[PDB]
Parts: sequence; structure tokens; C-alpha cells
Amino acid sequence: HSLQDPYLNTLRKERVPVSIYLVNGIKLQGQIESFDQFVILLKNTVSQMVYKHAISTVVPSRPVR
Amino acid sequence: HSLQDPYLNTLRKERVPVSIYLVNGIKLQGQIESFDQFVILLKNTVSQMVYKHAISTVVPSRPVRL
Amino acid sequence: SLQDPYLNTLRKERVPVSIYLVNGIKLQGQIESFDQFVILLKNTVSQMVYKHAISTVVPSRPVRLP
Amino acid sequence: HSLQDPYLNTLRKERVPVSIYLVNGIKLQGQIESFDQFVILLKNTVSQMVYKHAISTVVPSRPVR
Amino acid sequence: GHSLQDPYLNTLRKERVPVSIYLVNGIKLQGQIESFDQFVILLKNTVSQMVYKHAISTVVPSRPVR
Amino acid sequence: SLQDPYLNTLRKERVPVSIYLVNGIKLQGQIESFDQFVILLKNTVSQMVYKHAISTVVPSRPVRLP
Repeated sequence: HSLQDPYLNTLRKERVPVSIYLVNGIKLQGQIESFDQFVILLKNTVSQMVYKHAISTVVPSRPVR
Repeated sequence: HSLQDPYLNTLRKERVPVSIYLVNGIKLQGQIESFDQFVILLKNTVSQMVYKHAISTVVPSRPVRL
Repeated sequence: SLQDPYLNTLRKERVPVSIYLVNGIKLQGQIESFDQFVILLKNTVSQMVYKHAISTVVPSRPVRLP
Repeated sequence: HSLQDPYLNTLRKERVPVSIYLVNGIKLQGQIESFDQFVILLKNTVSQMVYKHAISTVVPSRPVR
Repeated sequence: GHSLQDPYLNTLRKERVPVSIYLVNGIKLQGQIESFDQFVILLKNTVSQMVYKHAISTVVPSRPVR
Repeated sequence: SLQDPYLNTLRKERVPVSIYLVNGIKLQGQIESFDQFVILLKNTVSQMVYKHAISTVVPSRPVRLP
């Protein structure tokens, strides 16, 4: 929405390394390649499709905006 | 959102420290910088975007007046 | 709708309740207010609880059902 | 809801004791007093409102048609 | 939409294929799909229990199906 | 949509993938088919996986992205 999109898009455009924490406790790390209404593609060695419904928090490695 | 929006907006506007408990049991702390229909941006020692679907409760450090 | 009048009765009559979360945690207090997605619980700890994180709402006494 | 509603209504009307297992593993028991799109009211000692999103299964104590 | 799910469940139902339904909490239910709608599946063995799809992780047939 | 073309690439190229569920369980195989709500995973035993129970889809090798 009005916050989530610009936030993720800024992270995407600025290629900021992020830590994505899943609801189960697992921590994912990488950079946001792209995202749509339901998923986020996290890129590194091999990219992976993360369902937003499985995400708890997105923590940037450095301050943004 | 007749209650949620005014509540979160008051916490935000008044810089009220809050504790956000996640469904998995993890406790997040800080002040609400902004929010929308699905996420809340928390800031202080660790700035982060929290998905509401992962939140169980939001406990203000002090009660909120609407 | 049954959820709304049920909650409104608990609210209006200031009935003490126990709100059990999906993670097993038990919250206690009286419902101060609520909307489509959240419930504001108050007494010992004032907090906004997301309904999506609630498993059950158990009143301390029987109440008029809708 | 061509199946859910008739099923729950049958259990409600016939007052069939049921076991409602929650997604977290807890087992609730009693009779279905009523239900709507999102919740089910279960009666035992005091009635409790159960959110369907927290329910995994509804198991009747005896078979029903 | 349901171009895969519906035909899949209906085939399992019509052919009475033994199936295992794994829930998100880890529970494994066994039996056969007797019926289903948009939100639930009726699984039959000892008694027919209603399973909410939201609580299901996977549906695994006892044998391949076409 | 980003999800559909991505899943379709995995499907068409028959790419080996790991599907991690929200409860931490790891499933392996390949995407045989999918619709708006489910994915058909093929390996030693085929199974229908509900997307709501999936946390991440990880291919065994880099693939073309949407």
C-alpha cells in the first residue's frame, strides 16, 4: 500500500542488503530483486520466492529514505 | 479500521513507545514511524517493517487516549 | 453477524474475559472497544489485539447470546 | 459454503457433541450453539467464541448425515 | 483460479482414492475426500470430519492419479 | 504478476526446487502444475501443496526471472 510499496521499492532500487524474518523464526538475507502483491524475490547465489504471508519483519542493514 | 487506524495514528503522532508481540512470541520494541493497511514501520535501536499479519498484540508503554 | 453483537455485549456489560491467542498465550481483561480487525483489551495491561491472532474469547460468566 | 454451512447447521440442530481442534493443537469440546462467516459459538460450561481461522478440524462424536 | 485444485480434489473424491492430509501443525489425517467446497474438505473414515483448508499444508494421495 | 511467470518458468523448465513450508518443513521435487491457490509438487510421490502453507520456493539453480 502507501507505505509497503515505496519501502520495498526503495530497498529494491538502492540494492540495500536486508534480513527477512519469517514467522517460523528463519532468517533470510539478500537483496530485493522484485515483488508483487503477494511475493518478494530475494536474490543472491540463487534467488528465492518468499510469500509475504510467511514474513514477519523486513530489516534493512542500513537506514533508508 | 474505525479503531485500529486512530489507535495506531495516535501512537505515531505522540511518539509512544510500544511493544509489538509477534505470533511466534518475538517481542519488538520502538516507536511507530508510519503504517498502512498491511504493515507498520518501527524505528529506534532497530528500524524495520512489520507485517500486521504476523502481529498478535500492540502494547503501548502508556495507555492511549483517542 | 454473531461476532459483533457478542463482543458488543461483553463490551457494554463490562464482562471480564479471557482471550486465548493462537500461540497459546492467555490475555485477560475487559473489552474497551473493537472494530472489524482488532479488539482493545484493558485493565492490568491495555493493548490492541489483532483478531487474526485470537483463537478464542471466553467470558468469565454466561452472557446473552445473539 | 455449500458444504460448511449445511454441515455446521446439522451439528448445531442435532446438538451433536463435537471436538474442535485448533491449529495450535488445543482440543475444545462441546456443542455448536451458532455460527456466522467468521466464528463459532461452542457451549460447555460457559459458551466461548471460536475464530474459524484458528480451527483446523471439527470432529463430531457420532456420524451425521 | 481453482483450475487445478477443484479437478484434483474432485478426482480424488469420485475415485475414492485413499489420501493423507497434512495439517500446518504437523498432524497427518488419513481417509478419503467425501466432499468439499471453497473453504473446507470433508474427510471420512471413522466419522466424517470437516477440515478447514486454511489449516492444510498438503494433500497426498496414496497412489498416483490422473 | 511476478509469482505466475516465475512458477511457470520452474514448471516449463522442470527445475528441481525446494519448497519450504511455514512450519519449517522442507519439500523437494519439481513444479508440475499450479493455479491461484495451489501447487502440484512432483517427486517420488506427487502432492497438492496449498500456497498459504508455503513460505519460500527455492530452485536448485539460477533461473530466468520475470
